[PDB]
Amino acid sequence: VRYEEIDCLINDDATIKGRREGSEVYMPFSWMEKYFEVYGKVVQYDGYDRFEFSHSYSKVYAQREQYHPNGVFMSFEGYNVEVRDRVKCISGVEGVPLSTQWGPQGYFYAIQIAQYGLSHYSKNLTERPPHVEVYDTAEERDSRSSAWTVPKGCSLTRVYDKTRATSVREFSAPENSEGVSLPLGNTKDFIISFDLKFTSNGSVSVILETTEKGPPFVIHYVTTTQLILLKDRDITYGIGPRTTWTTVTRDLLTDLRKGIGLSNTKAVKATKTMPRRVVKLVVHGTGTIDNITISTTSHMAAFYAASDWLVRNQDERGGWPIMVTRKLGEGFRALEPGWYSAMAQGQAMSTLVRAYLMTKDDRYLKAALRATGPFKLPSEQHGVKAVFMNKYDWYEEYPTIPSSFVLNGFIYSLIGLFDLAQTAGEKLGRDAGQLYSKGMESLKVMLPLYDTGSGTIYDLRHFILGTAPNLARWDYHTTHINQLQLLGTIDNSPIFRDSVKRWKSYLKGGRAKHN
Amino acid sequence: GVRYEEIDCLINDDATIKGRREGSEVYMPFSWMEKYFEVYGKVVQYDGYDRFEFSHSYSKVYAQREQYHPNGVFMSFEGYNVEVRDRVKCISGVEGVPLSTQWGPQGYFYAIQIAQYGLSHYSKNLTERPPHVEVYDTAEERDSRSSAWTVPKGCSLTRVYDKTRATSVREFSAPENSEGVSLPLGNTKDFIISFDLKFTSNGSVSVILETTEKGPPFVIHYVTTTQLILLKDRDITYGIGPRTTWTTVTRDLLTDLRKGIGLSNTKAVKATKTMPRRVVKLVVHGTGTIDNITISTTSHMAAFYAASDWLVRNQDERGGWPIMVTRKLGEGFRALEPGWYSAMAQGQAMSTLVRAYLMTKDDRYLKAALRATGPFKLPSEQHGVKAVFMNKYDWYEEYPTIPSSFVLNGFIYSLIGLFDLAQTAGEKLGRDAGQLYSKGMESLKVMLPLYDTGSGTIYDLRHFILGTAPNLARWDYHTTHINQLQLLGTIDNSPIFRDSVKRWKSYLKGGRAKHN
Ligand SMILES: O=C(O)C1=C[C@H](O)[C@@H](OS(=O)(=O)O)[C@H](O[C@H]2[C@H](O)[C@@H](NS(=O)(=O)O)[C@@H](O[C@H]3[C@H](O)[C@@H](OS(=O)(=O)O)[C@H](O[C@H]4[C@H](O)[C@@H](NS(=O)(=O)O)[C@@H](O[C@H]5[C@H](O)[C@@H](OS(=O)(=O)O)[C@H](O[C@H]6[C@H](O)[C@@H](NS(=O)(=O)O)[C@@H](O)O[C@@H]6COS(=O)(=O)O)O[C@H]5C(=O)O)O[C@@H]4COS(=O)(=O)O)O[C@H]3C(=O)O)O[C@@H]2COS(=O)(=O)O)O1
Ligand SMILES: O=C(O)C1=C[C@H](O)[C@@H](OS(=O)(=O)O)[C@H](O[C@H]2[C@H](O)[C@@H](NS(=O)(=O)O)[C@@H](O[C@H]3[C@H](O)[C@@H](OS(=O)(=O)O)[C@H](O[C@H]4[C@H](O)[C@@H](NS(=O)(=O)O)[C@@H](O[C@H]5[C@H](O)[C@@H](OS(=O)(=O)O)[C@H](O[C@H]6[C@H](O)[C@@H](NS(=O)(=O)O)[C@@H](O)O[C@@H]6COS(=O)(=O)O)O[C@H]5C(=O)O)O[C@@H]4COS(=O)(=O)O)O[C@H]3C(=O)O)O[C@@H]2COS(=O)(=O)O)O1
Repeated sequence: VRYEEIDCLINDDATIKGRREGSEVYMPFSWMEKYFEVYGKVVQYDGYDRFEFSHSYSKVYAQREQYHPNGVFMSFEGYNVEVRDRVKCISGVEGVPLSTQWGPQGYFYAIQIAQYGLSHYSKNLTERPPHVEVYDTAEERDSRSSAWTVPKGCSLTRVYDKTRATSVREFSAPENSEGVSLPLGNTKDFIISFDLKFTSNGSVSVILETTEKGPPFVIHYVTTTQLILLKDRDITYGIGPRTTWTTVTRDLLTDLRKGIGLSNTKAVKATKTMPRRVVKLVVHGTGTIDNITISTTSHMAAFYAASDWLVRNQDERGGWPIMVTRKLGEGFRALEPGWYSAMAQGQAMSTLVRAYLMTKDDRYLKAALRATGPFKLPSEQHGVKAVFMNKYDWYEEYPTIPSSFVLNGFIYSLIGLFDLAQTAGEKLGRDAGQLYSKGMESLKVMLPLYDTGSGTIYDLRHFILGTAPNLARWDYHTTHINQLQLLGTIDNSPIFRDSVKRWKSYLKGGRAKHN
Repeated sequence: GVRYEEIDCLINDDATIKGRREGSEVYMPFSWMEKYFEVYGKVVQYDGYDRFEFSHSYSKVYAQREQYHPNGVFMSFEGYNVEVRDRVKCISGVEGVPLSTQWGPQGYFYAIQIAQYGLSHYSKNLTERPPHVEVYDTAEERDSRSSAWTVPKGCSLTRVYDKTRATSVREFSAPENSEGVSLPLGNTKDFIISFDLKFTSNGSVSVILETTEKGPPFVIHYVTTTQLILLKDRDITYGIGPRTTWTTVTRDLLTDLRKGIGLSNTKAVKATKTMPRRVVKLVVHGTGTIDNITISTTSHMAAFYAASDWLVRNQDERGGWPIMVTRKLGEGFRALEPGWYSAMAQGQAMSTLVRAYLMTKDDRYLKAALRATGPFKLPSEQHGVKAVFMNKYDWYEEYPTIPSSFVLNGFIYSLIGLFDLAQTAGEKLGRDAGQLYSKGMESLKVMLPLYDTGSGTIYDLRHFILGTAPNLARWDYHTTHINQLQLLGTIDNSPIFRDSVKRWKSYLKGGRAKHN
């Protein structure tokens, strides 16, 4: 056996250093990785080690049952919406994600808000119940024995609130004072919540020990409409006046990290900083607080925040307008502020339908019903409908001029229409049902146009514009697969099963046969 | 740390293969890579240091030298070798053109293949050095005893003046059971043999061939029958018909030998490594006359005119060259019954005929080219070649299937033919071809991205028409696609041709369309 070095000429161009063993040649994975865009690592278990090679990075969702409107949303149980770079932060006023853009403010992007709600809804169904720790349940025999710290000009007393039929804390602390504080001490869970009613300006601050060396970070939830601020180790979120009773719920993990990575660009700076201990809370101003709680998760609160945001922000045409200009790419006219997205409409429908089924609150269903509005108008008339080669109706993720035909957004619009049609019943759902079934006809014919024989294409701009195919990155390919296998459980066309099979093989280096 | 290790490589959680580990680097076996990535590579020893040469593809793009025009080389066909294709059964003895293989002992005439044969020989005539040409039996013996020929008893071989032919020729007589009259040749360099011939009975001209195979020479018999091709031991037989009026027979002994040795009753001629080594002699049986016995390196124009004349003589009343075998393109397409036309056949013929007309000014070639336009005007289902993509774009079908298939390469070849014709026939007569061409070019420009996978090309649009997997084009079809676009780019200034060529070329080296 002699394992020596052999020079490898690559396409008659560059030379790299390989290995040989007689007639057999071995090529360095460090070159393969970049040349083929593939993945691998040496993984070492207890008595031996192994190189694990992977053609791609994403995985297909393992479906457990037929898809249905009131269950998990496709694969969103495994989605983490809030860690996305383009999520600037969770709004203190709205409790929903804002998207990044150029400049200090964010914009509300209904797609992102709906995905936030849908994933939290889905996780509520699949995860174990959270650990819930309630604080300040001990009743001091007198003020001196209180768990609270009440400095010089401050007040903190327990009062029976007849209207709420419970005891609450009435607090008072001048804004320049240290404020009244309650030790917390949680090292495991990072979702904080409390019932709150302010009668002046003030704030609730949470002191956070972190993996960063030095002083703790402090997150201030203040009675302003300010989005988010970072100054040294002080992070600030405006939560509004809070002059009527509400339950405030905050993910300290997300709030901390979005604060640290705050910038005026399209991408939040990634941080490896993690919370280690929720130290205490500090209150300034006057009002009342109750039910101070730290939980592992609080999924339904986030779901309803998204659902209620959607109800409140739907416009008179039934749409959620994207209030920034979007320029999809060279060849496509800019979309001016106020444009709709078929994906936004559909994802909103899926969220609203679920909220309606949980509560029986008609306003969720009415909102979903109105959302079909833009589907009936062409892209150029402030709608979402495109037509492929004068023949096939399509619902646009981006209603561009000329049309773009993005696959994944189209399918999400169909899932949304399905959720609606199935839930509204025969009479009220006919409209959504008609739009759905017509879209499904288009999808079944057009699907092969997105198949490259080793992956999928994102959209049809190569054909519409006369340019290179806009290939889908692996996790969009994985979205396509998850989407088709979902449809496969609610529509028996062989096209979905045949396409799912072949598209899955692409993840494992499979390809269509050549002649 | 670890300095050399046979390491388990788990591939996508399925199979396990053996790599090598050396420090932080892992090396993977090319024997797996080759089949897994569908790539190519070989160890090439250099004088001093040998090297592994890796390639993403095979095949090359043609290096064009000038703007394309109708009387010059045909695309890249100067580098084509049509005769060695496994599906060329042989060169017909009667017609001097290739027959295609099929199931059974027979072959059929395939106009695409015949046109490509002519076009490549035409192109080689323009690019290769002129052949060496050796004429035999030019010496005039003073008497019969001193003849260069061997004349066994009961046979005769005399030089006579042939008045009609206005030249001196050899008159032969040799019974079929005899050894025949023979003439030594002795050529070790060149293997295209030709002779002027006129039989007055049944007989044959046989050529004794020494080869790289050990044992006795092979003998090729050119006999006065219409039999296609025979093999028995070292005798290969071709029927060349009656030959009762004077003609020039021209045979490629290299091709004739190999097709003989590899003779089968299947779709695929068996490959051989046997090569001719020496043309020993020719032997003649029967009665008749022979003249101008010659061996040349090449005889390109003879092959070109054989192809051109076949096209003229075999075009039907509707201007088409009908394919007389059934072709079943694949699952989902109806069988094409005998008699179907092909846009590629029509166009490749136009390109050949136009070239024949420009060399000779013989109107028969231009008329045939002009009429070849017929099938383009009729839908596939009505014995034509026209398909329509999504109710909008006219297309000319290499395979006029039901439903339509939209093969890219055959379409473009049909366009090149229409161009050749439109450019050659003039304004008035060429109007028809000109219209078909420009209508097809408009379709091509719109539909072209449908064939682009972001890393290769698709052969046709069956994936969309049938709802199935894309039928990916193998590398030498991808390379045809590129060659065709760069040709069109010299006669049409649309940026689409340039942009697509540039990207499609990058695919050959592992380039790809960007993903999001
Ligand atoms: O959570 C998940 O794991 C997850 C997975 C799934 O993918 C998906 O879930 S699903 O269920 O919906 O399927 C979902 O994806 C989210 C991502 O995880 C998340 N990534 S993040 O990094 O964590 O934030 C995110 O992704 C978006 C990001 O912007 C970015 O991600 S990243 O990893 O690359 O950083 C990525 O951007 C893509 C973009 O999608 C491509 N667009 S295209 O239409 O497909 O071609 C693309 O856009 C480029 C163009 O190339 C460029 O054109 S140009 O010709 O080169 O110039 C153009 O430039 C614009 C310029 O930006 C314009 N600004 S504007 O006016 O404000 O619109 C203007 O200046 O004009 C230029 C064009 O001018 S021109 O018309 O004259 O030509 O746009 C840029 C562009 O960045 O937009 O290529 C980029 C990659 O860029 S790069 O890094 O290679 O340079 O993917 C984005 C995306 O997928 O949307 O957000 C995902 C959705 O999350 S959420 O919003 O629903 O919460 O989650
Ligand atoms: O000289 C060159 O270098 C050169 C390069 C360029 O490529 C080209 O030049 S250009 O300027 O025109 O561009 C030109 O190419 C020639 C080749 O070099 C030459 N190769 S050769 O080996 O030297 O002879 C030759 O190529 C043809 C050969 O048949 C073959 O080549 S090989 O290397 O594979 O041996 C190859 O066949 C392909 C074929 O093209 C594919 N067709 S497809 O439409 O693209 O999908 C394909 O056909 C298969 C199908 O997969 C099969 O379908 S099935 O679903 O699997 O069953 C189907 O089976 C039929 C059956 O054959 C039928 N018989 S029939 O009734 O007589 O029609 C019937 O039984 O029904 C079945 C279908 O039933 S069903 O409807 O129910 O489904 O057809 C077969 C089939 O073989 O036809 O896949 C094969 C590869 O097969 S395999 O080996 O992987 O198994 O390529 C052929 C081709 O390209 O035409 O000839 C080329 C042109 O030369 S010439 O004629 O102009 O002189 O030169």
